[PDB]
Amino acid sequence: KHTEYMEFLKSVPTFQSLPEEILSKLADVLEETHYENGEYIIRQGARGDTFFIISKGTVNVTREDSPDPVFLRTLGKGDWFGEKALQGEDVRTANVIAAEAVTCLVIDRDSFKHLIGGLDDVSNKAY
Ligand SMILES: Nc1nc2c(ncn2[C@@H]2O[C@@H]3COP(=O)(O)O[C@H]3[C@H]2O)c(=O)[nH]1
Ligand code: NA
Repeated sequence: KHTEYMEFLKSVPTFQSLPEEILSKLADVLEETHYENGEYIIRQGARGDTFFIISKGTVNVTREDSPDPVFLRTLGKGDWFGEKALQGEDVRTANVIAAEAVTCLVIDRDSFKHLIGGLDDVSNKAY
């Protein structure tokens, strides 16, 4: 699966410019987690320490605005989420629910901070 992960990581726009050794270290520390259509992956308001990369399926992002949660957007394979709880405060700013059978590759804070955190595309991420 290490080779499987590495060729997947090389296909994502955000991670293909990273030295191969860093991609190798990521593929060794990530965890594969699976969800079913409608399952909550992330709940707004919880405190989190994990970043997610979608390797299969799609998810729906909703968020209770200041003014009922509002449908925000859909993310699919190759997309990633969960970076906000990893920048500054550790609170999740939105819900992310599985929209079908989903597989996510999960990286914890310890790994994110050393391997992914200094990436322009993710730190300079604006919605
Ligand atoms: N707050 C917010 N999060 C979004 C949006 N679109 C996708 N997300 C993801 O939803 C995630 C919820 O967990 P995080 O707040 O850690 O990180 C968030 C983002 O990666 C959006 O328009 N607003
Ligand atoms: Na934050």
